Amino acid sequence: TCPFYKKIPGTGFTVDAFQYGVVEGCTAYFLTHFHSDHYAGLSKHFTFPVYCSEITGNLLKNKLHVQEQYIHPLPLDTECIVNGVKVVLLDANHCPGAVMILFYLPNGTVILHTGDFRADPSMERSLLADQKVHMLYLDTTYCSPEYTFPSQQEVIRFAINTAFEAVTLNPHALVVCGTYSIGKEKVFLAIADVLGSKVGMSQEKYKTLQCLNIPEINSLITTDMCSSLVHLLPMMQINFKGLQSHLKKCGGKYNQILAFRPTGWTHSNKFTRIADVIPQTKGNISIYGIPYSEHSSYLEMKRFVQWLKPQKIIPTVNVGTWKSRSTMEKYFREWKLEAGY
Ligand code: NI
Repeated sequence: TCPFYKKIPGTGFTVDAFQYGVVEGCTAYFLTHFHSDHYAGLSKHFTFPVYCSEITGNLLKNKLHVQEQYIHPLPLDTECIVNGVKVVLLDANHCPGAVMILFYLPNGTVILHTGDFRADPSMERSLLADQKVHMLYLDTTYCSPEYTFPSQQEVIRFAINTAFEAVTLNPHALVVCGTYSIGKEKVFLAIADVLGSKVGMSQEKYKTLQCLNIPEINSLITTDMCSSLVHLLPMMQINFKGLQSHLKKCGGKYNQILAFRPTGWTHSNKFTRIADVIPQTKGNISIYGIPYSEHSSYLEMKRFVQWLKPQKIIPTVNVGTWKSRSTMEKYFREWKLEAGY
């Protein structure tokens, strides 16, 4: 059954609630973004209204075959009325098409649901600046001070400089990037751009990227693996065995692989700066784990919530253990005492 933190009180609405069958009393289902833990359950057989961004709606239609008559895309930054209730979609700074949802309840209560997000000061000058928020349904993925990582721009600078140096030293090196979902496209796009290549990938991944409104994509991506020296592979193949096997398939065009595995946070963040990151190497294969996150660091999260000053916080991540819930609640009270709300 649908958990309480997916239900918006005072409405008929749910958020990211497709894996529970028909939800009792739900008249409209919102989807914040196209990640499988959130869309799980959607198909051609779904016959209730789904509200989402334009990009998420293109993905629903083409990848899951949801019928067009049930897809209700909404423009961003625009007040819309859904089943009698004013809503706004805002950019979440997560993966392509990902949104936060502002609900203006009939009784005067204002609710923000972040979906998954990477908090940023730029959000302090969106339509959030203009009213009070009573309830915040918060992506608490990295809600503890140990979770530190660099800016996405510093991680991309490292990746571009590493790839450009390796291929300039050896024009016969191949670059490989791992993926398993949408998001983190800057990693493979910025490396291809510095090297003067397109990114080569499977037909299924190409189809997924063509759903995304990224300008000049016919320009950066391809299914012709032979024409490309940046290849995208499933994340499970980014290991010495899978990479050795890929290099055989390339028919003697290449004699070295440099690979990237974008992860979120890992514990080597506690000890090493991005500048000082080194690979794992076996023979002519080197693998870099790079901390490219599409979720808030602790500090970014704390800044956003201290600016917003909500009256009540509802965590949507790490809710399954008493120790996780108690730790998160202790941090929310510190933040509130420090900032004075
Ligand atoms: Ni996500």
